[PDB]
Amino acid sequence: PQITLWKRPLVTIRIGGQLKEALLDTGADDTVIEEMNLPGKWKPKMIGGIGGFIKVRQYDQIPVEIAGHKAIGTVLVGPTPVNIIGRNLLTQIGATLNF
Amino acid sequence: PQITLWKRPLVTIRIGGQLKEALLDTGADDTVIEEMNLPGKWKPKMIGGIGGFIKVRQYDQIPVEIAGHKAIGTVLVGPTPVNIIGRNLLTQIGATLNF
Ligand SMILES: CCC(=O)N[C@H](C(=O)N[C@@H](Cc1ccc(O)cc1)[C@H](O)CN[C@H]1Cc2ccc(cc2)OCCCNC(=O)[C@H]([C@@H](C)CC)NC1=O)C(C)C
Repeated sequence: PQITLWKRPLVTIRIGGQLKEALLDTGADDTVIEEMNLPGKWKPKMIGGIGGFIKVRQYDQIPVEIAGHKAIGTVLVGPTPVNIIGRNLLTQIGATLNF
Repeated sequence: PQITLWKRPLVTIRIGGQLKEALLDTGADDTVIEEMNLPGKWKPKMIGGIGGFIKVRQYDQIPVEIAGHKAIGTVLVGPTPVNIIGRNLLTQIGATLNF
């Protein structure tokens, strides 16, 4: 899909067998998902953004379906205002910026 | 051009007669430039991201050239670790996400 940026690039994703809305964020190194139960072990981690640093749970090798496209990587779960798909998963689905 | 997301999508922009490196951010509603003495009237405002909110100065109709592409719009100036080109300006240069 070719997505324009007139509106926030929000798409539906499936993670942990559940559907969620997520922002395709090219300015994000990592993928940060709102607090939820994800099967598997997790390690505590700190990531920074605008405003500062927050504490997140780091889940590795998690399968995530982005608009029907598969990706398996690291997902950080924490207190985020919106579900964010970062470059770590965007590169897996072959996402590019064009202009 | 086509920009892959293997590394952060950093490009050269021209603002206030200066050349800066900025991040193409589809997850940003606004454009945020690192602290600089831009002339003109401004309006105080608060923008939020991952770790919280930061106070910034809102400058309207600021000319900003992005990778040789001309644009003009609202620019926020404040304590940011990196220059962020948001959707407000990305749409003007015809930028899209493709996968
Ligand atoms: C440092 C590693 C890194 O890349 N961190 C990421 C990050 O915050 N990236 C921001 C840019 C940045 C890069 C390197 C660095 O060292 C510090 C900051 C990027 O700007 C985040 N993109 C969005 C995400 C978001 C979207 C909506 C939100 C909150 C967050 O609430 C809606 C409210 C509206 N907020 C926004 O539109 C902001 C603008 C203002 C940021 C400039 N957007 C972002 O922060 C997080 C998301 C893993």
